[PDB]
Amino acid sequence: VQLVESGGGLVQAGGSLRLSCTASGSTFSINAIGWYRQAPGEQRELVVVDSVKGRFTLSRDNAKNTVYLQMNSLKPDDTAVYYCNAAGNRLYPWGQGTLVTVSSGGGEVQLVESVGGLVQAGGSLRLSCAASGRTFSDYAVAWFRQAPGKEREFVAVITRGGGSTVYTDSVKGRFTISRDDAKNSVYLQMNSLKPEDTAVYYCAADFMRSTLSYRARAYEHWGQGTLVTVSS
Repeated sequence: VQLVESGGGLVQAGGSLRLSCTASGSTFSINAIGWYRQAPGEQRELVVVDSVKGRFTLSRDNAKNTVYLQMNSLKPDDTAVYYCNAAGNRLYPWGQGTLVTVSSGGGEVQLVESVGGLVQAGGSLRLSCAASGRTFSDYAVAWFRQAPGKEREFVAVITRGGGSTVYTDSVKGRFTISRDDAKNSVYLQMNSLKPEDTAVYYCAADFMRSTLSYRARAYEHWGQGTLVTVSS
């Protein structure tokens, strides 16, 4: 038996994914299969349209020996490595799995992020963020990001007046945060892009003067999210 799971990705909360599983090989591989979910830093558990969800749907295409999990109204809780196997029958050999990462911002002003991009490693890229409802001068503005199969992390922040900037260690040489209060925006210049930089980036703002915080929980205002993809 050669199980292969497919079709995972990095998506936003509220979004949707369809996972597929092709049972193959030189033995029977009966198609009464199910899905298993291993949350990062925990052991595999089972999920099946069964486990307390009006949101997932198990479905089949016998012609293909494929099983399908349609996932709607995704929550950050559904982040995990996803695997098909028996769930009667038992214990086929597990396949590599497929990774599912459901990104989410923390937490008036309406922050809007520029589009981001698909860019090759060691390239550059420039994110921009703009408050639409209000004067952004007054706000401390941070960037957070959420990469595949990781926790949401602090990237960078700039204070009102721009005289204080702080970067997470993994970025110190590469990204620069800055602002043009005249254009009502903040910018993240991203240099020497690397696989680790692929994530959903989030702009976030808070009114200060207070101590300069690096927790998402400290920031009332949050962009929708913008996707950065580094290839090579």
